[PDB]
Amino acid sequence: EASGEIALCKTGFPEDVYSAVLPKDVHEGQPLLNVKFSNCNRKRKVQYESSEPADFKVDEDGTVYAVRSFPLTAEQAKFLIYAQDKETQEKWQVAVNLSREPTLTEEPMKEPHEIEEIVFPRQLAKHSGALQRQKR
Repeated sequence: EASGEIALCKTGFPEDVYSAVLPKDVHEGQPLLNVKFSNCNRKRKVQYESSEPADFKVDEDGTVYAVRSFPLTAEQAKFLIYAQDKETQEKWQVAVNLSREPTLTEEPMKEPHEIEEIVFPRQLAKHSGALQRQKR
């Protein structure tokens, strides 16, 4: 942009945390959360692991599924999804927090996606493939 900071690739999580919203009403088959695992190099199947009270499924693609809404009531539920690349002998850890995010702010600056899919819908793209019609 116009500041100059770093330029090295960072495979793994960005040392941050993700937040998934749940009905907190004991509803099972809850939505699926997706972590932003930074990719790089070529081919790197790593191992994943979950640790949430309810039922969760970490997919090698970097997606931990949220199932069962327990406890999720008097407080919030939080767990850590561990990652480990056997190729680069590296490992990462991202904290996902299941909590209610009743935010009214409707003006995203540089981070529209936020594992919420609540405000600012995402279904308005007619263009699907490449059509040649610029002329004639």
